[PDB]
Amino acid sequence: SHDFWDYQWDMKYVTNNGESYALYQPSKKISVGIIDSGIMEEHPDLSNSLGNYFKNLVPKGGFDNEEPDETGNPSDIVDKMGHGTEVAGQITANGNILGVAPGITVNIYRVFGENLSKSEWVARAIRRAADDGNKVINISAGQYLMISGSYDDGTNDYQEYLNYKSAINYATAKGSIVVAALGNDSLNIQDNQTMINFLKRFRSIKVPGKVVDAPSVFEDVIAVGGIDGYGNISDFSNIGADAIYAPAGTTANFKKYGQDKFVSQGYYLKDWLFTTTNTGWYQYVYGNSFATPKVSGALALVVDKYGIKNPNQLKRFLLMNSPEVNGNRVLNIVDLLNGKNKAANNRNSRGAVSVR
Repeated sequence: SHDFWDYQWDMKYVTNNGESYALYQPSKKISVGIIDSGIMEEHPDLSNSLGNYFKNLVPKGGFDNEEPDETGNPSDIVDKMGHGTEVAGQITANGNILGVAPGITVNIYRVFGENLSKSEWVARAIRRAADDGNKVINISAGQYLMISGSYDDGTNDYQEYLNYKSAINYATAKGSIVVAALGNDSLNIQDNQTMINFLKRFRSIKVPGKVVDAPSVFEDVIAVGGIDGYGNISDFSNIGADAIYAPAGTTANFKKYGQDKFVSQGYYLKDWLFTTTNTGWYQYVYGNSFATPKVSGALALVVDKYGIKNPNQLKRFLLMNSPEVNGNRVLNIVDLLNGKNKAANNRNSRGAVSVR
């Protein structure tokens, strides 16, 4: 039935080795809107999960006209990268691998072509996903914004921040919750000097100001970081005191041993996670982009099971029913379902949204 379940250490971790699946089966009324690189609709583990709502938000020419292949056709949600298909599998795969919520409806909002994205596109996608009735919206992508102080040009990134804020407020008004990946840069988001030092590698800063990891920073958003198979924060994961963590894997052994040994000695089997990709088959991946959908799918199960209509109530419920490992709240779907407690230009250039 599920040939590759045994490879899914990360799914076993959050489901109590499959226990959660038997506890609840979602209706067709709930969906997750996936704001990402699109999807391979014909993937055998995913095709039966596809909902009826979708939109391509990538403009003609893609990221600042570097992508002549991007047409701007609003119906073109094909995944050219793999990332969106990999994220989707974590939510809803129902076949050779299992997502957290197998077969739950997913609707697809494409904001990447083959490289980078823009907050303008992501904000439009958030609004569209909310308008289409997706009560949970997954954003496995982000960017750092310096929202005070100034770059050499005298400005900062506050306008982009405000544009996200408006979109998120709108989603909230519509009754949707947004779940977003923390970055994979090993940054404690509360340590501003360290974030400034990071930005100085990629930007020209004149007067340092407050740096945020957006859109995960917003109070109403559920920020998701990564743990490895030991339950420790992933080496690559940013750290947020108000985040929840779920399995994202680790690059610690890759970095120590190098690619040849990483592969030949099988480190990837436990260090990286096995998911659906746009070949029609599978790939090992890592990153907070793959923790985020575990939380999104779990939240969608809760929304459906308990008929939770208030997103404010929903976040409170999640945090109260997520156990602590080493001082960090981690996703546990059995606990959540049981609900014991009732409620040069670069990837980090200004304006560049990147996958996590």
